[PDB]
Amino acid sequence: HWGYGKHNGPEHWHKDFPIAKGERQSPVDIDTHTAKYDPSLKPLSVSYDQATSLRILNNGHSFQVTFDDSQDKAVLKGGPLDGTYRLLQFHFHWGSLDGQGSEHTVDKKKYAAELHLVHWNTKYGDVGKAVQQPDGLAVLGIFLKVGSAKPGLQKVVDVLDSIKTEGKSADFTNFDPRGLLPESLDYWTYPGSLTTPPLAECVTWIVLKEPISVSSEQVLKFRKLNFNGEGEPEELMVDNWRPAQPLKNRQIKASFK
Ligand SMILES: C[C@@]12CCC[C@H]1[C@@H]1CC=C3C[C@@H](OS(N)(=O)=O)CC[C@]3(C)[C@H]1CC2
Ligand SMILES: [Zn+2]
Repeated sequence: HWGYGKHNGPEHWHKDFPIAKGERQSPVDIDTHTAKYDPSLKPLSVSYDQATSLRILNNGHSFQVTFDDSQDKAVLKGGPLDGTYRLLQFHFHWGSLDGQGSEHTVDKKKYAAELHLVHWNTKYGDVGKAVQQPDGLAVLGIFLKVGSAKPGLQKVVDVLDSIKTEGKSADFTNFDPRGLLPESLDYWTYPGSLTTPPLAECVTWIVLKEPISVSSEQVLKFRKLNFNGEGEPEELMVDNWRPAQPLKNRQIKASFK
């Protein structure tokens, strides 16, 4: 029922998911001058060498690449985190045009897209239990700007024609998510939420300062995806981003000066 349209979009979500108006909702605007450098924050540890991608899926709100999370093969640790978080999936948010698409903003700047790598805390055993905990999930967010192509993204772009409509999936083995990361792991962090229903307040957000560049041809392929199923009136999967929510009583911390 929920989506990104006039009648079912973000301004409507609170009716089915009242936590939409909660105290720690995501995304937020990152005010770079107000974020506090925290010299106590550790470097982020990203261990993706043994990642096992399984499937690529059009879920009617995004596309996602799913990983084997039945063992500690692709894990996030350190940074603001206590313990070990397993990579479950990555997905994107993007715009109809390059001047919007990101969920987080930086001094009100919107990027063309935002990559989310979703991880869950192994101490809760499964992602369904982790989403019920305030420290259940860690989402690594990476901004996309349009310029030079990202070679590590092309394997993803080239299969999107095979998952055009909602629920369509394909084999997507041997994909290396290290090819989507920028040089720097400098980050901002704050306590927040899932940015789609059920909007659970279970996420430690880690948003990298350095964007990756993708080409216009790569993001154009995102914009050919459809929100609709098969045989239903064609609606381009574009503008699948929630806007910035109130920061309320939260501090954004920077890992860098
Ligand atoms: C399947 C599930 C119930 C148990 C685990 C839940 C997952 C956990 C994480 C996310 C990531 C979120 O996107 S975002 N933008 O916040 O990273 C979209 C929603 C989704 C897929 C939940 C949907 C409902
Ligand atoms: Zn997301």
